Amino acid sequence: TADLKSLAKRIYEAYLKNFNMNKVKARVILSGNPPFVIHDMETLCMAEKTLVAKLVANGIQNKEAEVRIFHCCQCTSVETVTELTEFAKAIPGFANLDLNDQVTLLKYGVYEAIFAMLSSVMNKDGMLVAYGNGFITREFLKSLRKPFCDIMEPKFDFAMKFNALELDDSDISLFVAAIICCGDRPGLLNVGHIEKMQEGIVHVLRLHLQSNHPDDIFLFPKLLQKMADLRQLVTEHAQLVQIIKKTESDAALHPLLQEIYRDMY
Amino acid sequence: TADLKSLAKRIYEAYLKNFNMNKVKARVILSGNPPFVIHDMETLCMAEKTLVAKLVANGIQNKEAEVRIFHCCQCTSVETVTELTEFAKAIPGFANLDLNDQVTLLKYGVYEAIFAMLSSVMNKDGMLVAYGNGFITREFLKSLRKPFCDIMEPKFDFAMKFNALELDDSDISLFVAAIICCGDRPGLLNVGHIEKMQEGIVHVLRLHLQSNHPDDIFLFPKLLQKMADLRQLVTEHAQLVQIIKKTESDAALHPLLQEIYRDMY
Ligand SMILES: CCCCOc1ccc(C[C@H](CC)C(=O)O)cc1CNC(=O)c1ccc2ccc3cccc4ccc1c2c34
Ligand SMILES: CCCCOc1ccc(C[C@H](CC)C(=O)O)cc1CNC(=O)c1ccc2ccc3cccc4ccc1c2c34
Repeated sequence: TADLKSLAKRIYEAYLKNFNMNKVKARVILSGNPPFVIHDMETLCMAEKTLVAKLVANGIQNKEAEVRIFHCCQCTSVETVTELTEFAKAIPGFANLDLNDQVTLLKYGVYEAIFAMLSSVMNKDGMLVAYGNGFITREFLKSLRKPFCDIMEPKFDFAMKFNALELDDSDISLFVAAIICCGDRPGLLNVGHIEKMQEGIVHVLRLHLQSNHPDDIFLFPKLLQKMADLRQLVTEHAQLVQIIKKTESDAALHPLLQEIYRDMY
Repeated sequence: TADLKSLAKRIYEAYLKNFNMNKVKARVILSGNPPFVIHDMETLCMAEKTLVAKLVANGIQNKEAEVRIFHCCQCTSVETVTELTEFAKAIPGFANLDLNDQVTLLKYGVYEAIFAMLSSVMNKDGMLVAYGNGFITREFLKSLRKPFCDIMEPKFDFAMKFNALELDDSDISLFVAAIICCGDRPGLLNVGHIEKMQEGIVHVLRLHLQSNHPDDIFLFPKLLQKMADLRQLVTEHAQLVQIIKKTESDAALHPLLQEIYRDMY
């Protein structure tokens, strides 16, 4: 349909406008101001002095390396929350929802969207960081002391299988919109209107995958499963973050993310 | 360092001296000879009769409205090229470069600088024009016939995110200097000296952002990404201008801008 093709294009354009990183851009960088490679402690500290200088400008009062990394991770999440919040306005019906339902959908959806989109900047060896200006190796992240090395590998495991689906940005934009439109989120006021909004987005996603990936007749049910996998990945991630919060006094959690996690799992 | 703080101040002062519009001045006007508002064809024609009278003094031989606007756009670029060329003399090492390298750096840099600086006079509803004496609405520019309505919106999209960084003129001056000092421009003779000049400016920019924006530890990598975004914005802009040149006989391109675009993309 013209209105359904147009809806898919509108969501794709809103994704291209509101997220600083997209998959085409990420793959250009990942192929080879080129990205500084962080693969050990020396190169981590070098990258920090150039890319987050204030974070390491405190001398002997600088935090432990793992805590500095954790802080950088949190800051990226706060930025993506801002991007996701503006993107959601392109979803038909989202801006017509009650303000409290908009909050609830974004609360439960943002981390599922975050890890879906982080797949775009990950390969089997590492990931882009710092607005495309660093590449940090998967092995270096595994080398961090517990519990910080435990954040990383489950997301790589998810991303490698997600990337094997060979989605492009036109697919991922609709997938992220579908994540945001989940009517079964706890605490929703107008569940019925949200289910209809969801049905509309999922309908556009199904038709789009049919046109864009004629070679994979299971791609839509596969992505439905990936949405469930992401919900579980986020539940587990929240649990690990709570361990870090309780056992690592220096790993302070940003207030916006504290509110997202609050009463989640 | 005293010499690095002084370098940042020197570039800021050169920016204040050489560009007719700056962000403080622009925000004063944009808040409210006040700016005449161009929001439709009637008010466009009124503004033209006062601000560019010769352009509409030909009666039935006047060009189409979209072509007149395109001509005004080009004239602003020619003026900014003059301003940028004098500004570049404040960059340490630029005036010591070979004349041909100075030309090459300005050739590839001016339109990236132009769209970075135009952000200062843009808000979500429109932009200042005509030396602060007009404000033209974003919706009116979208209303122009194709292909002229296609020039405008990508620059607003860039500017809204660029302006959300809340840079001031002391930041933007160093950013524009960094744009001009790109050592990877095609055809450079003394790449090594240019990379050292670039390193010096980028070093001053990094330290300045650290001092001036202690609240945003990612601001430097964000601006590195904006430089890449601007390069792509300019590539796309050159392509659209070439379409207009081929398909619109009345939209003659000024010879100086023709030389800038020649062998660019
Ligand atoms: C898991 C596999 C991806 C690893 O990444 C994540 C992990 C978790 C989350 C969710 C967070 C967890 C606290 C949240 O619960 O909210 C987010 C990310 C994104 N992490 C990053 O983008 C990132 C990483 C490591 C770094 C190391 C050195 C660096 C130097 C300078 C700038 C950097 C910017 C971004 C840097 C970075 C930087
Ligand atoms: C894109 C969003 C900004 C729109 O603007 C641009 C677009 C492109 C470029 C680059 C040009 C394209 C050909 C180049 O490739 O070189 C430059 C600009 C600046 N454009 C302007 O400053 C501007 C606009 C529209 C107008 C409408 C009516 C007017 C009446 C009287 C005086 C005016 C002065 C300046 C007027 C004006 C005037």
